[PDB]
Amino acid sequence: RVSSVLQSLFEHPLYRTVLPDLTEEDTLFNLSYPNWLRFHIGINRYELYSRHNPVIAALLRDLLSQKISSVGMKSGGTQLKLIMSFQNYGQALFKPMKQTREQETPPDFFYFSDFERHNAEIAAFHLDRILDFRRVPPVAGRLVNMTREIRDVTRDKKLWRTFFVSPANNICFYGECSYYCSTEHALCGKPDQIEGSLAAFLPDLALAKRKTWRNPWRRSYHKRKKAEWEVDPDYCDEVKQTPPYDRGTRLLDIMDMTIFDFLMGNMDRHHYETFEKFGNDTFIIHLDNGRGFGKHSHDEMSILVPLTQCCRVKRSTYLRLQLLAKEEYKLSSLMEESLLQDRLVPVLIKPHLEALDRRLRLVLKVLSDCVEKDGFSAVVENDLDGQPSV
Amino acid sequence: SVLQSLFEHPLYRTVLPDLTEEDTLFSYPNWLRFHIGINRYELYSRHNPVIAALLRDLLSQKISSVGMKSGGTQLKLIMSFQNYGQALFKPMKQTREQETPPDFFYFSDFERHNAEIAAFHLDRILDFRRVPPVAGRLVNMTREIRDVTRDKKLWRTFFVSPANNICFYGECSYYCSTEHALCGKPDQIEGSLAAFLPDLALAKRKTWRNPWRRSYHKRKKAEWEVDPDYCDEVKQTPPYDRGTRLLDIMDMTIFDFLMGNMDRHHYETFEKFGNDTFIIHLDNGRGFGKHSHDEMSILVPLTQCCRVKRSTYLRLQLLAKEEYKLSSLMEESLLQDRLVPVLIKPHLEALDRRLRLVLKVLSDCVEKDGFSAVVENDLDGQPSV
Repeated sequence: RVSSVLQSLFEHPLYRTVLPDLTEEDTLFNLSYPNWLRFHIGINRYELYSRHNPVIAALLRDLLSQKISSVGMKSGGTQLKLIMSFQNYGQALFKPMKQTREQETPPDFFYFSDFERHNAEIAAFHLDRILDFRRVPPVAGRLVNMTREIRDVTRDKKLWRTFFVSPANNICFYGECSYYCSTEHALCGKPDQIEGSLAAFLPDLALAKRKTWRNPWRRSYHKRKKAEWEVDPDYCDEVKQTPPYDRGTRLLDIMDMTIFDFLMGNMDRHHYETFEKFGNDTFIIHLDNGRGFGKHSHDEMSILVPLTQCCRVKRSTYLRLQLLAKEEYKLSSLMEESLLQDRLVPVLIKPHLEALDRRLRLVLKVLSDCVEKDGFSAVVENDLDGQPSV
Repeated sequence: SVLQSLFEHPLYRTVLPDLTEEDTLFSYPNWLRFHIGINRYELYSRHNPVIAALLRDLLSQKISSVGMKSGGTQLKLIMSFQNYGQALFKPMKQTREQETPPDFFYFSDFERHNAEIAAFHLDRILDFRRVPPVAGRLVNMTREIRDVTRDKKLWRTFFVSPANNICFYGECSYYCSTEHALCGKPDQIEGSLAAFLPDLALAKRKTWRNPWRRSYHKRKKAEWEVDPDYCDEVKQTPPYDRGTRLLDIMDMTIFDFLMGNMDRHHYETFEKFGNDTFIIHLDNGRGFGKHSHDEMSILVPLTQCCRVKRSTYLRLQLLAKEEYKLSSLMEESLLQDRLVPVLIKPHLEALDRRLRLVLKVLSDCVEKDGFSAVVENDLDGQPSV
């Protein structure tokens, strides 16, 4: 028996935050179901699943071992991403292994040429859960027999067409997308298991409209052309006076996400989604994290710029960030503790967990330098009145 | 409302680059707010309530002066309004049930106002935003045409037909005679007010020849009509191997094929921006003349060049799904003009049938040059699907 670094964290009062009382709204759905459906009705205005909730732990197990019954290909997608639909009518999104565990993105790669890797999708779910955001839909890693579980169970002529046997006698496939869907970029098992991330599926858009927002620090997905925030140091004085960003719980929720993204090095956060039925006053669904954890010896400061320009965070997430730096807690050991509960262990190589620590204290220094320029209270909003003390 | 569902889909939430001091061409009047909103990439915005309100001005603003556009194929009038902004007026030359005869050449075809209107909505549904706004309008040809002109050459052509109806024909070339007059029943004619682009004094326009321009003569075929490898060389000639230009011609040539408009002999740009802007899809009046015939000659630019934008390809596929699809989305927005029905039902169904031919021309072309070689990617950094 061993002591859990993760057990100490979830006992701490900064992780015993209670939500407001939920009315008839704030629920998305009126109301022994499958675990994927119990996850859907558990979605409310503030979070995506809530703390603990043994459904999420058991829903991650369903993604691991439920029989894959049908597979289809998201046509016209960003890169190759598959849709797995299971025996219990719930489905999931599948991103296969594109890069090895030791690899880093080349330095000369643009953010829009980067590979999407299953390690980030998985690890982002755990990192977000450890920061008590609870905004990433649950995702479990899975080894898939790419013959019986991908090719032989699809009636999609375009995904089936790309399966071949390489001169190495391995089974390969690549589908038909835009980035890295060619014979020279095929995905080959050794010889017939490929590995990938099964991301639980958010409720069908028929019964849960989702507003898609532009985020104001969206990069100029062009070379030789900088974006507005890249030239104007007072860019956020103007964004906090623009509609949806002067009323929340919104600039502060973007500061949560933009600290999330910096910790992983994910600079491809050009949009964020909301649940619409709740309005301009709900949380940000942290989706599409596939671009993180590509570089571990490099910290991308561009992502933090929203924080240096806007200069305000939530108090809840500020003290947790400070707690995630204390040696008795701290991202690194708190992350491989959870990340060991996936089948794909190690889902993050040891230098990437080490990079979480270094990037974290850069966030604390950007807040300390920024709290030492606008003063407290102007920088740190207070969402802890009526919450466990410290 | 099927049109409500379309503009919620992410393929219609494309965002622009940040606009610099350039990329801009420049309680105002609505036509002037339309001018200053013209930028490098588009001509308006997906509301932008100015555009919708500019069509109401074209419908019901008081006509203050009318002039005659000299030397045209047919009659076109210049209506200038109470607020000094003007528009181009094309009167009704064809009824709704008529089709262009089969023995007609593309260069003998009439311009009909219903096509000018429907082309604007079709273009807005393809998220192009390249056609100047146009609204349909019934004009009392006494109070709003004859009695408010100081061009005696236009006023002189008003007469009374043996049927006690009010007629006029103007003075152009070849279809401006007593036998081609436009007669109300008894004094309303109906026509299309096409909004006017900014004056060329303060907004120069370069006009380009397109390489698939037909040889506007009988017997003589054009260059691209004999060489199936015509575009192997056209993508190596100056202006067409740098854009966003070949890609913009494929946008325009898919636009034109959908309407059957085979009279696209030239296209204009705004110059102030250079070789790197959008193509203003102007004067689309030759489309929607035939609904029982799909003119494949228009598509040859697509089979020869074999490349589209991914932006417009995915929308083309979307406009084919039964939950969206051109037909119902077109009569919905064509129901918001005064001239209802501006498109007869067989013409809207042909919009669907012609679409599935374009989607077939790309799939046959995407499985022979492959993705990436055929479909350029401009959706990096745009909303996911």
